Amino acid sequence: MFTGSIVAIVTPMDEKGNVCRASLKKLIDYHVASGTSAIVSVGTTGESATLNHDEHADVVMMTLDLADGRIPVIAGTGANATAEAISLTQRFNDSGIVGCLTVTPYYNRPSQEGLYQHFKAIAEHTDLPQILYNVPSRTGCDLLPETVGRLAKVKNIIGIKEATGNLTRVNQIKELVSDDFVLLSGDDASALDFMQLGGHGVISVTANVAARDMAQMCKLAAEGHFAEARVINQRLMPLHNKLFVEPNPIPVKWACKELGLVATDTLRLPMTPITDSGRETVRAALKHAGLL
Amino acid sequence: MFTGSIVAIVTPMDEKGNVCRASLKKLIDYHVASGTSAIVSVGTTGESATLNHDEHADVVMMTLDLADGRIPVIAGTGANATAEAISLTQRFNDSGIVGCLTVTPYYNRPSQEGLYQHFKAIAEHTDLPQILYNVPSRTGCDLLPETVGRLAKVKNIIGIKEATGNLTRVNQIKELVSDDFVLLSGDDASALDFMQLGGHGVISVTANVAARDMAQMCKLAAEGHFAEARVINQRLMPLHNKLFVEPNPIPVKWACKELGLVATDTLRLPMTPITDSGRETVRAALKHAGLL
Amino acid sequence: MFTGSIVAIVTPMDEKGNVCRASLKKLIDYHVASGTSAIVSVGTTGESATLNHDEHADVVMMTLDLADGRIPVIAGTGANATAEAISLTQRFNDSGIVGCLTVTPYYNRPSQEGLYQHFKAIAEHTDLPQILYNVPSRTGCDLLPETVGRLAKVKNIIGIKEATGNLTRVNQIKELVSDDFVLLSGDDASALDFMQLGGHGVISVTANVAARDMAQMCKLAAEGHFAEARVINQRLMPLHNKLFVEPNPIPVKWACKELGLVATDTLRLPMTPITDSGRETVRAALKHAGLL
Amino acid sequence: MFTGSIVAIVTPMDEKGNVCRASLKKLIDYHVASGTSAIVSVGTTGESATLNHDEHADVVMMTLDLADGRIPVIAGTGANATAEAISLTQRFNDSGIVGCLTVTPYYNRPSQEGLYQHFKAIAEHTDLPQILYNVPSRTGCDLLPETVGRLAKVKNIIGIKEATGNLTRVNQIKELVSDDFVLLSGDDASALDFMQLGGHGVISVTANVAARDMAQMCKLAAEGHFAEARVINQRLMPLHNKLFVEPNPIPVKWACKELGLVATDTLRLPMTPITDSGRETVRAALKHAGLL
Ligand SMILES: [Cl-]
Ligand SMILES: [Cl-]
Ligand SMILES: [Cl-]
Ligand SMILES: [Cl-]
Ligand SMILES: [K+]
Ligand SMILES: [K+]
Ligand SMILES: [K+]
Ligand SMILES: [K+]
Repeated sequence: MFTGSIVAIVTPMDEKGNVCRASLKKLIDYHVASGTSAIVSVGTTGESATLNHDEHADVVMMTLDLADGRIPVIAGTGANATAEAISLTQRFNDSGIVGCLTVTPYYNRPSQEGLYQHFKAIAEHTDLPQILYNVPSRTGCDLLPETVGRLAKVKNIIGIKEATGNLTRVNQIKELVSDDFVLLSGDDASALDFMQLGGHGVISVTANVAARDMAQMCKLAAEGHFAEARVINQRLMPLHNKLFVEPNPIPVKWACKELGLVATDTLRLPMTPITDSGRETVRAALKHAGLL
Repeated sequence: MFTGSIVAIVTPMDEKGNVCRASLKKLIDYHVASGTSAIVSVGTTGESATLNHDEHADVVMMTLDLADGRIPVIAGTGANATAEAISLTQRFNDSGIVGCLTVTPYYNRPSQEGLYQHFKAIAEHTDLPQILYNVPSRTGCDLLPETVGRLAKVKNIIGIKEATGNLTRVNQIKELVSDDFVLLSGDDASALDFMQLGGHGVISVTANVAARDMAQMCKLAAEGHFAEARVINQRLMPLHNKLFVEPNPIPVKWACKELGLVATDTLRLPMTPITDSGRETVRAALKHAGLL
Repeated sequence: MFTGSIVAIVTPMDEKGNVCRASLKKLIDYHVASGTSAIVSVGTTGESATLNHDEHADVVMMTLDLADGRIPVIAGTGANATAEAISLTQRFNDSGIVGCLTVTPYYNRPSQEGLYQHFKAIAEHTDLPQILYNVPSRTGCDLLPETVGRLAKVKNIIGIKEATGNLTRVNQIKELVSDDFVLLSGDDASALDFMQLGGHGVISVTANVAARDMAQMCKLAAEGHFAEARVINQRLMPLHNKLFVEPNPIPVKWACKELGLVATDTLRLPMTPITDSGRETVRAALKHAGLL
Repeated sequence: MFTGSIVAIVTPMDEKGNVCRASLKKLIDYHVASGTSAIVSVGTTGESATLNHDEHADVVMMTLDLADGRIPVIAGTGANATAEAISLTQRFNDSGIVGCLTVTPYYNRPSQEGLYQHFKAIAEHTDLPQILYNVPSRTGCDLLPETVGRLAKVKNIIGIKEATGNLTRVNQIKELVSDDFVLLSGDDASALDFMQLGGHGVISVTANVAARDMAQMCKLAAEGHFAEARVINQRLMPLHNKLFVEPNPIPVKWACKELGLVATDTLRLPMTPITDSGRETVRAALKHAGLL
């Protein structure tokens, strides 16, 4: 729902760069079988950047259909113009998605006041639960804990994807928000740490190819079995890192193809095909995880 | 014109956030009279982020119409999806613009190879001159001199707006490109330095309100009269800094409103109104520049 | 010993800038009464930088005497020349100190191999237990986990003071070292987090003025009572931050004087007296902690 | 001489790590013949870090003796304790050195006010010219232009070695100081740029092995012949970079040994011998410079 291992799912494409429905179906069955808690549809790893809003919606709706109620679906709804964020969100109103993942505006570098006004207006135009998303390395913008606390007072703003990799944020935010506000890691390599500090789960790239291990790792973590969870983490750590050897989702799409989870590893420009060195790097990491 | 003082022009809005033609006319007249070399239309300072492509196109066409041939117009054409950059570029084919200013894809953090393919594909599908645009603080990625060198070999790719503020970039780029490739500062505070090291001009925010001083400073710099230019630069430096006291273009729109150049300082969310503290800072900088 | 709240104790000085024995005695009695686990003598907060090695040794020996076996004493032994680090360490051989805190060489920015050779030679010239100390913001040098793992294989290298504030180091180092290798925070503001991740204690500036709260906080943490510990942490957090409002130990020495723990707040150049604004800032933080 | 090419000279050692007089003589003769403007003795590249003050003094006196009046000598006199900087400075009173190069206190991270008091006290207690030295990557602190301006009003404080590599500093400083205050690069890779913006010379590592080319480059720069200088700079750029492939002065000592300028490339710990990979990198850079 908004806890445990949530997959930031690739948008599998055919060689023309359009969504491949057979491959998407395969992935969703895989996550259902693997115990993945929920799917984020057309977020960062889903190539929101290169899909238009029509194409984006189509993929979300298709993911919802294919999930067929077996697994919750969260739509990516980020936009750097507030009007566009509202319009995108409105597409999914009364759709069946259980919530939205909405990133700080990118490029235009708003103030903390701008962020507040952005997310508040968005939340006001929907009944859907909103998960905030902070990823300064991609946006040029850093949603600080104090502002998270402001926004957590809005009824349908109910969690955050914290992708800074700065573990001090977990308790800075937690102390400012209510106990049911959800704290999700957006950084695979630090996600178990994030959970040990009081985080509730992760929105994961790694889970695309190691869904069963990730679900188990998060379950152990939630049970306070951190040492057991670390064993899994150590097995996956090469993948947490090397899935970013080239820009995400170049590595993870290749990985999915190699594992036979998708038909092709095709991306849209300006993402380009994985290099030979990248292939070998990712293959090694998959081997280390025992997936190959 | 791709040398000298080039204004990164505001998109003046009425209170509803729609383009104010009368204000835009006033600004264009001001720049024609003040010796500005060219206008960048719907660039960063022009709120490209919050105008849709159709609104974007309208503002460029209006700017051309109002310019009435008296000052060259460069269109902002950046997009983080290569297909979308190409598509936007096509709207301006035979429009009368003299070239395009195209930013590195934002948010998705492409590799240098991806940047190369991005910009190459765009240049391929137009006859218009292309000015590359590097601004890592906004985008999350950094177009490096090596790649600029590769791209400069494309007939159509004629220069760069270098907005890092990292002055070593000037001669790293210059040595990799031909003598006609144009090097333009995208950082007002370091732009005179940038010119002194070999740069050809500036795509300027400060020029929105200090057009004549900017024009003279850039001509003096082009003539090698750096001490003379620097005296002007010193009176402008508070403005170069404090126009970013709050996110651009909030301070510069307020300044234009205060001088009577535009009718309102309205922006679109996630930009919010200037704070009182911001007004005082900006006002003092206007006064140091001799503008109030 | 090497667990719980370890104070990075100020070197209290008279108005001439020499160690004040009465004030030192008062502090040591205070830490004995407060339940502080151990004292680091002439570390960072002890002004190792401005004491010569004779003066440094004198303070260590005086601290040892005054402690009179009631509380363990760790000597600061850092030097950026390996020969000097050995010579300093040798002063304390068979002294009564229970171990040494030895920082990465500062200024000369050694390789990971240089760090390895530095700490290994030092450890080879003593039977004293060695605590490594990483504080890149002061040294220009970052001792990475992998190198920590190398050095942990040396018999008398038994722990690390990790002052990066980067919480990911806790588990990166822990997985590479044996279960009795000690992990101590060197960053008050993140120290409870550091302990929640598996750290064993903190070498603390805050403990100079809030020794009882710090000892209790670390005890709760060690017992797994993290929520109770956080309550104390929140009470101290203003102090964790504001004790660095001006360069350490300017704030904490003023604080000690204000609390009547020391006779004067005198420092050696280039440390200078606390500013009026700094006073008011620290006073507020002490009030928030309920110490004033 | 405080303009032109100033060499940051190595302290050549025998295998025991003691100063090699015969090697030092050879280096000084080389610099006299090659047109170097002056020698910095026991600066950063001279292993000030690992020589004690008495060894430090000996090397300066030997350098003066060997120079025999044929080239000016500046002594490195930095210390992180103000009393110790003054004390070291006194050793060189009436020695024959032409001035001192004094770094911002390292490790203890003083305030700007502390820097001001530090440098003011030092200048006060000598008649020797003082050159301030800013290198935040080594020290943990940053002497800002405002404070440089304050200090430049001291009769005795005559210039700065600016080693940030941040080229905006040149004119920020220049506008705050008199026209006779000397601005010297401390970053070989950006030194020609630094000179082109108004700098007067460079305190150079590269000059240890490319003395004549460095001398000519700096004279051309001083005459405003930047294109001519830049051609030399381009052949030297691999060296400007790869002399820092491993910590300075490891690469430059190896290079001096390879050219036969010094008898051994021995250093003192925590500096360690060059790696094989480092040798190959440095050798290629020597060959690109035409030196092998
Ligand atoms: Cl996502
Ligand atoms: Cl622009
Ligand atoms: Cl300490
Ligand atoms: Cl030097
Ligand atoms: K809420
Ligand atoms: K071209
Ligand atoms: K050990
Ligand atoms: K002076």
